Amino acid sequence: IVGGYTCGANTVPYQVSLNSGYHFCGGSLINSQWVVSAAHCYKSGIQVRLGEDNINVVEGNEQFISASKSIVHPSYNSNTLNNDIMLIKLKSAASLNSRVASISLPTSCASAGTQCLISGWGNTKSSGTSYPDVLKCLKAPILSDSSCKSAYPGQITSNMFCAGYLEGGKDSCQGDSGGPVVCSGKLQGIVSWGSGCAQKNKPGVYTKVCNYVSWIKQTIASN
Ligand SMILES: N=C(N)c1ccc(CNC(=O)[C@@H]2Cc3ccc(cc3)NC(=O)CCN3CCN(CCC(=O)Nc4ccc(cc4)C[C@@H](NS(=O)(=O)NC4CCCCC4)C(=O)N2)CC3)cc1
Ligand SMILES: [Ca+2]
Repeated sequence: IVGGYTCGANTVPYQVSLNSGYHFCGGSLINSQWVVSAAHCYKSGIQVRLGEDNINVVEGNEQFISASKSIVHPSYNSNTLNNDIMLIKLKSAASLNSRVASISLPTSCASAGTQCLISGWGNTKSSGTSYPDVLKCLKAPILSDSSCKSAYPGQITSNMFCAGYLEGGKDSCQGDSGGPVVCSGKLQGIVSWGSGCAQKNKPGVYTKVCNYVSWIKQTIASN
């Protein structure tokens, strides 16, 4: 997260860290057994870390649970990043409490102009590399599809939306991938891609979760 602020310990209780010996992507807890992340975050041997604030210090609210399976959307295209969504099943159920909680899936898509909360442990520098200890947060509005396509001509599919600030300075970044964009209490986006981070006229591009709710619910029910 570039240009954000310290969320506060366990204030984003659906935020998880995906760990393969080190933090490499975010995710969002959607029930006690399932995490939503980005397809481009797929790796074997993922350990899901819940209840994290400082990812480098054991603070006493962590749950470390191996992924038992991952289901990458079958239509994911790793060139265009269309359908950049994956579901991770936990080997055992997370224990839900005030610090580890699921986020609701949308019942409708969000509208341009709505403020959303984007969070993660990704890079905080637009011109360099710097990874934080504690979870970082950014408030950012959904941008119009027209301004999104104007920034990224030919590159935006119906399964993507832009959010952030055309002026630059405030954005998600590498290592935030797969984590949440929550708008009006609902998981509306997944950190997916962008041209650089926090650059002028290149807002963040996010997987449009509202297009996938039926797929998510049927997949987690059957698997
Ligand atoms: N809000 C934000 N501004 C924001 C937030 C989060 C991100 C993070 N998400 C990205 O990085 C995604 C997705 C991605 C990630 C990794 C790889 C490829 C893609 N590579 C691997 O895994 C290695 C394994 N293998 C997979 C891919 N194969 C070939 C296919 C391929 O070439 N496809 C591809 C490559 C690049 C892009 C899209 C598709 C665009 C890229 N943008 S960029 O060029 O400007 N670079 C950014 C990266 C973050 C720091 C600032 C510069 C992008 O965004 N990519 C072979 C390799 C970024 C921005
Ligand atoms: Ca910790």
